[PDB]
Amino acid sequence: QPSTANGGFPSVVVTAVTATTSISPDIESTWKGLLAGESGIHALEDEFVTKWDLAVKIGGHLKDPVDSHMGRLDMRRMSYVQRMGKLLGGQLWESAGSPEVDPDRFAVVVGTGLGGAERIVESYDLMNAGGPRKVSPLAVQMIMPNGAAAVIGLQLGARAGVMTPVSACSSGSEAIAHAWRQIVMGDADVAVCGGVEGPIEALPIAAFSMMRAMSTRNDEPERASRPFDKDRDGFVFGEAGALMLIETEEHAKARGAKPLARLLGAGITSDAFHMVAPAADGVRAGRAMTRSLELAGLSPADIDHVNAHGTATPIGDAAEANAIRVAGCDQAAVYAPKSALGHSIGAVGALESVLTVLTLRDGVIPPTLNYETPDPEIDLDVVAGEPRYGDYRYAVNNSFGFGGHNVALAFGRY
Amino acid sequence: QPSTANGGFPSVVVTAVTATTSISPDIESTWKGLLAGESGIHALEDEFVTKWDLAVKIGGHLKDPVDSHMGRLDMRRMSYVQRMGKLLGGQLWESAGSPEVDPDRFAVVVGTGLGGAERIVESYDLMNAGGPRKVSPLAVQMIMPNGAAAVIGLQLGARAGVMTPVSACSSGSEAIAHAWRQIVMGDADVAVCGGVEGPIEALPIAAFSMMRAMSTRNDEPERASRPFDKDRDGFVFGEAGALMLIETEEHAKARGAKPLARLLGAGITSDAFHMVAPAADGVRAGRAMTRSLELAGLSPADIDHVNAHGTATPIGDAAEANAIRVAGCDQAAVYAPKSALGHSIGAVGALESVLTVLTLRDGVIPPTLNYETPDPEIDLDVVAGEPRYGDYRYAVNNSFGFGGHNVALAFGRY
Ligand SMILES: CCCCS(=O)(=O)Nc1ccc2cnn(C)c2c1
Ligand SMILES: CCCCS(=O)(=O)Nc1ccc2cnn(C)c2c1
Ligand SMILES: CCCCS(=O)(=O)Nc1ccc2cnn(C)c2c1
Ligand SMILES: CCCCS(=O)(=O)Nc1ccc2cnn(C)c2c1
Ligand code: NA
Ligand code: NA
Repeated sequence: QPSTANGGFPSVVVTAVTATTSISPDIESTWKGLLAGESGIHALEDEFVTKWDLAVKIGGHLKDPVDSHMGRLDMRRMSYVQRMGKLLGGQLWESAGSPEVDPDRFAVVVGTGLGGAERIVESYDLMNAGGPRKVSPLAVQMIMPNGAAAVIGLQLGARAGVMTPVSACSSGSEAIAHAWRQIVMGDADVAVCGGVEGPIEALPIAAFSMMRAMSTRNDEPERASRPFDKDRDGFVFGEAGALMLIETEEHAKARGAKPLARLLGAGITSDAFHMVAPAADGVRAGRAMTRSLELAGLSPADIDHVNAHGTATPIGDAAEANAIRVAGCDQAAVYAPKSALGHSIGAVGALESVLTVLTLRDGVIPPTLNYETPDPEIDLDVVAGEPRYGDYRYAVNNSFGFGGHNVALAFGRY
Repeated sequence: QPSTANGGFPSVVVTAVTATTSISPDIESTWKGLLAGESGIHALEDEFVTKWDLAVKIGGHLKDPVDSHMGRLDMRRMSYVQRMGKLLGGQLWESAGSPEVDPDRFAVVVGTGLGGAERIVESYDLMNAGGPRKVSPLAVQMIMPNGAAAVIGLQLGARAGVMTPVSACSSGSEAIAHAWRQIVMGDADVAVCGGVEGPIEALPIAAFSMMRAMSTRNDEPERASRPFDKDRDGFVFGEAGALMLIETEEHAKARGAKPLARLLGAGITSDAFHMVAPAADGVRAGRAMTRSLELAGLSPADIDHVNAHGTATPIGDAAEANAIRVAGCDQAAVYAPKSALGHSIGAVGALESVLTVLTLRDGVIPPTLNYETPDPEIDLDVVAGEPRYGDYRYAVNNSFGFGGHNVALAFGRY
């Protein structure tokens, strides 16, 4: 039975990371800010908040808006998530040293929650106002949810597959999972993978608010996202996109790339429980963690750190606490980055995967913000107060998305 | 190096199929109609054709509309593709004998091109008319493109993963590819997989028409879709959804299920060439065919039949002819079912995969409709005139989607 530990799978390393967040457009600055206890969450200044009198008046816009980097041409030719993908793709390749790779061994896998949806409404409006010939010949390629991955694959020249998994909050982690599979099954030697997501606007707020899924602690925005805290009251939107470069250890060594961490295994399960609520017992979500360990060749006692999904909904954090216990990982040091960065849906699993890599690289876990009165019914070792420096050898990143999609990624220190 | 032929991968069989098409809601009736030379393509009767004076006035609506099976509750709770998924999921399970399987070894993988997009506009309109609290608490789960797969996973109780690949025209084949991977990597023993897609309306017609991708032969609708014909002038929409049940041969034998065919291997590559045009040289698309043979353990001389992607665009059919030659499969008997069934985007690769299974089961290939003056620059062995009965041992189904996504599925006679 093949595993990374027993050599049945090739060794796969993470060699570059990039992200744009509510704290910073630079991932190393985001990381420094997280360690300093900074939050990206603010009072929403946009006109649409007062226009609709939204119950939610907080969130984290990108520190550096994607379109401050987009000229007239890109604003014409691409949907928002495509522009974010193009921006992150070029940043990642530069960060990797702009390597010359074999396009036929190079894959792209980028998840997203929705796609180029603003272009659906625009095309609708243009046709209503001017007839069918006022729809752009570019409408299809901007609207299609595979569009961001296709843009990145075309930009970087990836000819070993361009894939787009859609699984809501787990999309960006699932993308990394499928990129790992594409390499270990022999279809590729190198892959760009992660997730992109659109911005905060009034309709997204209304849609998730009507599930009671979002915090309404508007008077103290940086205090609103409280994963595992007794007084949590839902998640906070925090915009992001994130990509990483993974490749076989042999491929990295042959080009002089220095690994930041190892990607050891990936588990994908499903709850088949409810269309938006996670299963209370945490069993299938814990099984995704277990499966990632089976493929890595690890036991639960090896897991020093869990980067929680931790959205700060009442039911979600309780389900995840059961999942971590089910997987035998409840002695691990737990971090919930949505406490500081908010929830970026289809990007967030990729962002948190990057954070897990940086935790392993630097031997430090940032504080979970707002963890002040731990929920009495949840007993996890949540890092809080200030960063915890420790000997983290292996870690699991959790993403448990709406729809019941469970993805666990097992990483190791390089 | 593992292959199906050398036992490195478990044997995987197809045990049930279901589909709704422009010819019939019953896949066996669709098959009989194809063999009889029937077309699902008709003059569009809908009011929107005259309202917009669309250049395209032809297409194939489902013979039996999905919503003639949907009551008030389903019309309230689900997007269109979710309703189609629920309908096909229940039909497939009944067709399979309603087996009791282990939910923890049971996966669902259903592709789609777009998702619950009509619910985006509706939620937009409701909020414009009544404020944020007039958005349904069900809006998120109806809109999210993973919604159809989640509905099916919840309906049938699949807890070994629920996945949604998005790759335009290749989505439904890519779903079958990923379901095969989930089984051969050991994550599941049984999987429901395929693709669903929305209906023909005015905006979809306008969007694809403005690329010049669609036929405008309105005076003879059944003659308009002409894959590989000298006088082809683009594709024709033909609505569909399709699912198949795959499982390990051992799992099928243990429950008395009779296989219809074997699923032997799957290849996924990408062009990285253009956002909507396929690469003229056909090289990466041919490589997807080759990769499916490598994983199956077949050589090109084994391939008796290719179920072409064959959309009947000028550039697409020419690129595919090069791909088939690149893969060494140009002695295979070729069928282009879009000649009769039209193009159903995210469903069509799954539909054509079902047709490939039926070709192998019954030893017959239906006639490619409208193949009357073969394009002098394309030299393939296109089945035409009447069905060709032959000794088809192995076959490849091609799907080459907008964005440059190439999926080839290798099937064998059981
Ligand atoms: C962190 C915020 C996430 C908001 S969302 O989940 O509703 N995705 C999203 C995706 C695409 C677009 C286009 N415009 N808009 C507004 C979009 C929004
Ligand atoms: C521009 C239109 C925004 C559509 S929305 O306001 O309803 N938000 C939204 C809804 C569902 C999903 C699933 N994934 N993701 C990211 C989603 C986002
Ligand atoms: C065979 C026709 C395919 C049309 S399409 O590619 O534009 N998919 C599509 C998907 C969802 C919806 C919801 N409403 N509508 C109209 C939809 C259409
Ligand atoms: C209800 C809104 C329809 C949006 S549309 O008219 O522009 N058609 C459309 C456009 C792009 C894609 C990609 N996959 N698929 C299926 C697509 C379909
Ligand atoms: Na996490
Ligand atoms: Na085909």
